[PDB]
Amino acid sequence: AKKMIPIDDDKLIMEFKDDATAFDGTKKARFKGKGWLNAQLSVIFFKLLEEHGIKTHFIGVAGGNRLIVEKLDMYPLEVVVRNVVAGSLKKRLPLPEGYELPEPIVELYYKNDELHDPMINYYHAKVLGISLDEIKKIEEIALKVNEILKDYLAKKGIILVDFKLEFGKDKDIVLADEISPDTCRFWDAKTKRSLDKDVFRFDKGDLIEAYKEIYERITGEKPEF
Amino acid sequence: AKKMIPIDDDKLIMEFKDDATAFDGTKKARFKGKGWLNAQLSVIFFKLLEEHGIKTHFIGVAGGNRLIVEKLDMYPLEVVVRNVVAGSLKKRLPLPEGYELPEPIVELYYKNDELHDPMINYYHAKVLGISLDEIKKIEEIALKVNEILKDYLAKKGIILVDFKLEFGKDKNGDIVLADEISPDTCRFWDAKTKRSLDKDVFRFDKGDLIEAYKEIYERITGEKP
Amino acid sequence: AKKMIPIDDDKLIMEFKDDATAFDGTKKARFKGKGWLNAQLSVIFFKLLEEHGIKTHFIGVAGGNRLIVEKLDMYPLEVVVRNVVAGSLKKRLPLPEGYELPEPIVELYYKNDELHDPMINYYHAKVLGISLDEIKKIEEIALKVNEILKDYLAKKGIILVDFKLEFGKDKNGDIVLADEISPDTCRFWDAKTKRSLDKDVFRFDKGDLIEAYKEIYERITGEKP
Amino acid sequence: AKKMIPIDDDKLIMEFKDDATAFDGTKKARFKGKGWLNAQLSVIFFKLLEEHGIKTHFIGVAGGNRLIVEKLDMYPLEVVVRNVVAGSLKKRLPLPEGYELPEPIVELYYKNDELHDPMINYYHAKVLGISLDEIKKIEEIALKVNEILKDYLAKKGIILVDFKLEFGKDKDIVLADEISPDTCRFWDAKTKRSLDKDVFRFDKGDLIEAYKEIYERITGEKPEF
Amino acid sequence: AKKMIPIDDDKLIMEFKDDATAFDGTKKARFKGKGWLNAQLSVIFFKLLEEHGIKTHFIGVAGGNRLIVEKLDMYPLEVVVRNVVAGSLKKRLPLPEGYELPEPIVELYYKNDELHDPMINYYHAKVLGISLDEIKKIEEIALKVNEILKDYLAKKGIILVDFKLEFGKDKNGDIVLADEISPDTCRFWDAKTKRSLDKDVFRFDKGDLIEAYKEIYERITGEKP
Amino acid sequence: AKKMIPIDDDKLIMEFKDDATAFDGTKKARFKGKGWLNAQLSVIFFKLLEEHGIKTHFIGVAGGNRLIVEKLDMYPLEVVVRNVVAGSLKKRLPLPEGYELPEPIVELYYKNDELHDPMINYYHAKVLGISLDEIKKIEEIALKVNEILKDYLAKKGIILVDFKLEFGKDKDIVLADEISPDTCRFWDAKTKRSLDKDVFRFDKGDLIEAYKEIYERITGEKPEF
Repeated sequence: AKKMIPIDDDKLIMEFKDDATAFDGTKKARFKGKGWLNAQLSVIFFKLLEEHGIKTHFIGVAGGNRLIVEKLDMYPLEVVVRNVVAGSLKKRLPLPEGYELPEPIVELYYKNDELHDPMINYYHAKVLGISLDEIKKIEEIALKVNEILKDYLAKKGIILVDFKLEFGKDKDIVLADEISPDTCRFWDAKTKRSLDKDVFRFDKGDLIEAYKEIYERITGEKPEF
Repeated sequence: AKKMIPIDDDKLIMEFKDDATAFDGTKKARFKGKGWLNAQLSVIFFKLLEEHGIKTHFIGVAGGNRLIVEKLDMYPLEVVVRNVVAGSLKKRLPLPEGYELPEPIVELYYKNDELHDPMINYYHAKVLGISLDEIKKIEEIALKVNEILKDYLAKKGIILVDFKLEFGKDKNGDIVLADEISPDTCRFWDAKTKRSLDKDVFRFDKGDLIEAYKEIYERITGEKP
Repeated sequence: AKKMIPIDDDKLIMEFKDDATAFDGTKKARFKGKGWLNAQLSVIFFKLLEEHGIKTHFIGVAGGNRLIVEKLDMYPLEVVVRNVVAGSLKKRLPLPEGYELPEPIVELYYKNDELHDPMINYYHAKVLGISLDEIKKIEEIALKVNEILKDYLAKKGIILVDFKLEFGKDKNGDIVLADEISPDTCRFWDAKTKRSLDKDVFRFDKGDLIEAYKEIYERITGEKP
Repeated sequence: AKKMIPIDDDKLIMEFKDDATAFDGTKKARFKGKGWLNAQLSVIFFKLLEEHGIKTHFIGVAGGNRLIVEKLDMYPLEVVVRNVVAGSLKKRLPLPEGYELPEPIVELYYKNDELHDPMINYYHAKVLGISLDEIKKIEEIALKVNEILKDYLAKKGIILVDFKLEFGKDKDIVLADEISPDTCRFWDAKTKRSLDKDVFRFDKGDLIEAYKEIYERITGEKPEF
Repeated sequence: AKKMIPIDDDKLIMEFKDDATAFDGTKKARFKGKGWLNAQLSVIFFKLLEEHGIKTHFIGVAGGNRLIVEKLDMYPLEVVVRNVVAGSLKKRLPLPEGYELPEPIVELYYKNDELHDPMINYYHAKVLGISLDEIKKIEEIALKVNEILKDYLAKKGIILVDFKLEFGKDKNGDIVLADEISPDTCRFWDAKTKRSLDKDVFRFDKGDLIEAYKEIYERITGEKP
Repeated sequence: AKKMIPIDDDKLIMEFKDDATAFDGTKKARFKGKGWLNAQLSVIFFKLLEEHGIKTHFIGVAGGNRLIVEKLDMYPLEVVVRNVVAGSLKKRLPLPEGYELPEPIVELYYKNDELHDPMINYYHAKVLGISLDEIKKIEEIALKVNEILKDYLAKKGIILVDFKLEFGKDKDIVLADEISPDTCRFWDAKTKRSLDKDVFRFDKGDLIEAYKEIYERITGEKPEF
């Protein structure tokens, strides 16, 4: 759903596609507009966070579905922040779906398609080369990012249930990858319906529909091109 | 394989049985002698650790397969310490079986038969009620225990690959090591051959269980049971 | 605007009045309903915070304008938390009115009518008897309280610009939030218009006080008093 | 009373004048010798501190009233250390003039003529770009400097009541500006009369008189040229 | 030179004698007045420190050469604080006699006549039962005491070169300064001449002991005994 | 027993000799093979530690008795780690020879032939220019190194009683000098006889004999050339 195209040593282009993928490829479809929407929600989000002094890889926009992003020495981590009990958190804690966590939970995953992204802790993280200090900073950034996204979305009747972040090191630790309904769980505050990729993962409705809603609610206008 | 029989408010009897169980009960057998051997290896281990000022629940022996143990407010934790890459750690790190970790790894499992003992971090731990301070103390005790057991077994040509501890709180608020310490709950490999001298022998039918446990016992005490 | 009536050693009555005071008494008026509204917004706030395990002095309600509150060893502090640049923070930082702070600011005031509540730091705090540990805890509680109030009001289109807390010590030695939490002690702005819905309306004659406080109440409870 | 004349990228000349200024310019005079005395007490002080491994901007002397000083990236801070209750500390704490503080007090001021140097804390300091770590180091240096100046002056019957410091960053945090009866409060130990700029601020005697005394008591000789 | 006479469980009498001892008893003499002077300088010092909230064992005076002191669980420590290079510190650092240390040095000695008071570190300290926390507190008290004694003596032209403290635990668990504080246990030099006004005068026959101690007393109290 | 021959700015040759020295030169002999054995046990040890990510000065082997070693800014420290009570530790603690320490002890010595390597603490260490942070890292490395050497030697029936380390700073803190029976105390686990330089220091047997034993027990082959 994303392709990374190198420019030079400092920067590259991140290209958002219309291809949507679930369950390791076994489920696939294409949604006209998804790429544009995802790139654009990413820009909105990265700029919002950068307003609060969050350092992000975002440099500029290169057309509707392409971002220009600074080049990074990437951590082999997928970091998940959770405000509301959903998905695999059910398999880990005795709490029903939708339960509001008293504090956000940070989970670390070793980014590794083959091991199917296994959860690790600080000891595994060290083995993979990430120091305790880096870890602590990564978690602190994530929770700072969690607070800004959650408060921002909540004012617009959107629940940030959870989301995934990636990070890398500039030549300082830097937030990377994307921030889109591909990588977050959003629920309508009133209804609790998904407005994210879960709609496609579990055929609970129209995907392009739900993503346009996010876009509409944030910008206050329908999606163009 | 263990039955807890209450006595009063301060203490209880832990009774080691000959029934052996794997894979949630779908694999079962009985090994004459296993109970006695497990109780006795536990006494040896608890007393050795208590020599180094490790607080344990062990009070005394009540016949060959029963231990008298102090009654605790138990942590809903299974704590795993790992010196050598084996088992599920292969699913978590890109490392072959038998690889010697540069430092020991500590993992936390939410003790819950239903969720099949899922792995948790400090954030999940708090949700379940365990403060960061208790966690830190639990991990430090576990690593202290890991060092005493590992050094001791290695002098006798035994590798402490990994092992599982449980803990509870006594009525001063002190954190206390509990459950058992036996070839049911540790991974021991012969140093020369790398064969298992633990429950793995029963789990995977790689030989005679009673045989491997007698070996542990023989190598430790120096006496053939 | 508040009168403290002692009951016994553990508890007292806090009574909210209709008398409103500004600029050390040189400006005064009476607003029919103000007392009832302030008592009631305080109950709402204390109970909301107590839902998140914030320890407060609130025990129960004793009629429309009286609260039953637990008796404390009070800190000679007024603690101010700030999300948005307003008031005297303009005199302290080169920032326009309405500027959104990237993080909340905590200020400490020595509670003393004579010195007209001067600002102090940790060093002054110690001189007055408050240890560095207590200070740290006070600021952490205040920031926790700031986050719960801010998120809650913002869902209802209300900006928590700033607010003042007081604290005291109960008879376990636990630090306890006290005084009141009302449009007398917070700065609330309508999110869309930025008008004041607090005492600033009375301080600077920018409208109808009873009107703005009823608004807070209406938006929160959803019921017109 | 000081003029900064640039040389190059690494260094500059600090020139001490005879012009004395109080209350933002509204009070002014000229004192023949003041510039010379101030430069010379600065040298004495900077060299004394540099004896104890305090890093200072002082490089050399360039004539009687000119110092050669290393160029710095300056903190927008005026940092005040206080041993004895005097001046505006009276407006902040319920203590009489002359009271000996049980510990020195450090106060931070935002250096800003327009806001008339307002007091800030660690949160304001961050907003202005100064990290908590820098702050902590700045305070630690100040208190180290406070101890050396206080002990040194006390042996010569002089009380270091308080004083102001400025700091900057070399290309390490470095003590800067000046250290003179313009920037410290000195009291005669026996009499409690001022031997500093307070003499000029409040017309309590002859300024050039009091400064010569400091010089005389320190060096053990009258002032030349 | 001191005899401890038990009274009861809370308190005892410390009695200062005229017998003076050096080099493990191989050098001995008697100085009429020494006991009285040592008891009295100790009272002065303990009361001065107790003015700054230093907890000491001093309860009251019981005649000219006896002190009433609170009974303690004593640390097997002699703790030495050093401002100026003298004695055995010459054997440890490449520094001439009289060199002024940039910071005070704290040394720990295992109090044991047999091993002739060997120097230990934190690791030896633990072996002997003293936790790292107690050690840290002991050193912080010692450095606080060092600063109060040093400043006080220096105003009177006396250099606190070094001195030895002992400590014990009272029955709240609070750490308490004990033994004595006298020219037997400190090194004092006249500021101008650098001659000794302490036991060094007796140790090395460099003058009249009773003479130097009377000097300390005279300079402090201002009264000739 | 070692000669340092410079190559260039990054590296040098460490040459192991057959000359053995004790008691500052007053005792000397030559042992054919000692140099070879010492170089070779050093290589074994440095490579073993470097397997665990311990940074060492070892670069390569240059013939049987010469090591190629990276050039360092050396700490003026001899750091001693002790597992078992022996030598001068007897003069510092009331414990018999051979007593197993409950935790390893780290001692610091100022490397200085003239002062005959005196013990220092953290305060002396600072005076000599070593910061508290460096010290803490040096001790942590030493204890990590202590654990790897001790466990490794214990499996082969050898007790690591104590040993000395030196460290320096690359252009990171780096383990340096040598690791040989010249710089460690080894005891046979069964007999408690020395297998180190103590054999030569106190004429308790054949030196070349004991060192060959270490070599034999480690490699599993007799010594060649």
